[PDB]
Amino acid sequence: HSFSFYELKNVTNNFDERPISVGGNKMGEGGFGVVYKGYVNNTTVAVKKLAALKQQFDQEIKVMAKCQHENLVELLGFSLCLVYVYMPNGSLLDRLSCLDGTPPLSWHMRCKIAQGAANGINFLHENHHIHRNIKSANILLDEAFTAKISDFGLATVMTSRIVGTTAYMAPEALRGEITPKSDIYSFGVVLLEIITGLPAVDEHREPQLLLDIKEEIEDEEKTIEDYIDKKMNDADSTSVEAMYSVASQCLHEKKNKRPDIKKVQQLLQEMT
Amino acid sequence: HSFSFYELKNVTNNFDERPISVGGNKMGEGGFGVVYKGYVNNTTVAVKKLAALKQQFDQEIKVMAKCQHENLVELLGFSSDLCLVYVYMPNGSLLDRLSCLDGTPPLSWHMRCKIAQGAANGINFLHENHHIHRNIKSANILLDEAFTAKISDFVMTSRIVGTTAYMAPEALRGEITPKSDIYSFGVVLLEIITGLPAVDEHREPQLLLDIKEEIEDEEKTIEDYIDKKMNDADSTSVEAMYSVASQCLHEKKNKRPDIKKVQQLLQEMT
Repeated sequence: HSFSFYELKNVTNNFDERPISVGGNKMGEGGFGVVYKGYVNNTTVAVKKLAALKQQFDQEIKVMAKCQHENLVELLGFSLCLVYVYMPNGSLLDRLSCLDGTPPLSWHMRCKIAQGAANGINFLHENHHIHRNIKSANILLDEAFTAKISDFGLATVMTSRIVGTTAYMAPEALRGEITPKSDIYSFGVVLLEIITGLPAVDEHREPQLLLDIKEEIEDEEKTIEDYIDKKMNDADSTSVEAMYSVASQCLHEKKNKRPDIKKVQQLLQEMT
Repeated sequence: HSFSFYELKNVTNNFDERPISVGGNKMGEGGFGVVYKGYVNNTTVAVKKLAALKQQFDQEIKVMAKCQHENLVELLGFSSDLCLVYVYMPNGSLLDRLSCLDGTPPLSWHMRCKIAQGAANGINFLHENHHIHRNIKSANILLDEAFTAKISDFVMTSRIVGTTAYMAPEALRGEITPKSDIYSFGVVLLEIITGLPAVDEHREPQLLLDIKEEIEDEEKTIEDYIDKKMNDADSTSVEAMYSVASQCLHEKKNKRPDIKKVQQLLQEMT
């Protein structure tokens, strides 16, 4: 679908730069532009106005055209601007950290979100795309807390342009390779966030990278039990250990030793 | 020791920016400056003129005053009118010698082993004095007239720019630690074995450290990669050094040996 630039301008209050916290329309910065909350028809939408180009714009639509799935953020249209289905519950990162005082997600709900995110990655890989920025801040949650993968801004093959969020990036990705195996790795870090409720990096924490508690648990210096988010009351040890096992396998340093997204799906389905 | 800026200017030919190989005095660019060949007082010297602070100029002179060792490049003095003066290493870098730059003969296997040892010693001295080098690579390993190894020059969405070829994964993430120095040294051992450069944009694989995966997966053997420009490499000792290299190149920083263990394994090897 195609929107008028006039409409977008106004339904977002001329791109009001103030945070929604204050009553403005500014929802975030990312995906190479700024994201404003807007109202089209009687439905709320997310409006990205591009900033640091046109290649990025055409490319983002080309990838959106092939990839629509239940667990991916649906591109509604365009206008220079882009328009998405609005997800009222924000990022998985926000919810895990209970930002703004929202209630901690239950284990059952966390499990659903992990299955959802994985089905949406499985759809990307089936259709031969790579996301390259799988991280909890890019997993959105709609009104039902369905996982919706977002910010397709970055979606043997090498690249001179190495990019991603380094706390989530696989070692071959860090070196510049481009392969679906790296998405799996990043998803491993996302699972660790879900199990623990801890951010992927914490300057003031030992270890600073969440992905490093994997070694701590292998060397038996720690246990999964030690790291399980305490902000829930329904997380039985069997299914928690089941999900940690998946995370562990995603986090293998040798890309070929990693599960493909489909056995990731199978393992999280078996989890419940 | 301390120098005159103009005597330094004089003996470097007005700091002739042209490279040595066409008759200038520029040897390289590094350590936040340009390095020139100079001569004075019956001493050939290397001069690094800092370019765009003085705390840092005085901060290295601290580091250098402490760290004097047979396998570290020695600081001879300084000028503040900004220049650091070093001992000149007439056989240039390990990289140059591995690549037989300018027609120089290949280094034998036996010599390569000595150099590997010498570098591990210099790295050991650094880590014992709680120093992270951050830039172990074969172009930073100089060779003196006797081919003694002299070590020298010591998270939202983003893109990396750092020279991936030598850097460990945790270092690319931003961690700063001596276990990274070890990983880089592993790449250097692979250079010593293969004669190959760490990265080659027109090679499969581009990064040298990837042959470790090729070998583990039994798609290749370390023999297939042995520098053919040697006639004294016995497979037993080569396989020994390769094993040291493989361990340094461990993907998780805590499974790698510390520099003391690298010294031992390298010693047993001869």
